[PDB]
Amino acid sequence: MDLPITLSKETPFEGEEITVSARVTNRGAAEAHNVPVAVYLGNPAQGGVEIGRDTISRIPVGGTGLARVQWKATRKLAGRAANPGVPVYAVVDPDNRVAESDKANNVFSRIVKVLEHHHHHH
Repeated sequence: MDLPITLSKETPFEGEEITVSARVTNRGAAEAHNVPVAVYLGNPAQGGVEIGRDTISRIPVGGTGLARVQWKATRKLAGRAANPGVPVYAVVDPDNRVAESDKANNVFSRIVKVLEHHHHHH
């Protein structure tokens, strides 16, 4: 039912640009403003990196925000194709200075597999 994360992986093909979008839910009880998004591929424990961001004009109460970001898929190694290893993670700006347990509530991520094959014969 429209997952928090939707990729433009309409045509499964490694080395294709995919649209990474994260649905941000406006909580609290008042109209929120200045709610940017920072996406980074990998784990925060090692050392993630920012790919891009987009500040929204404004998000209404009881509503949700929708950002648009593009990223180039690339992680091939000419070996072990029977496994992705390219997960996706996204985090929303801290609406409460510092709070892991809280932020850890608005966390979303899904695994995706890429098809690798070619037509034989001719």
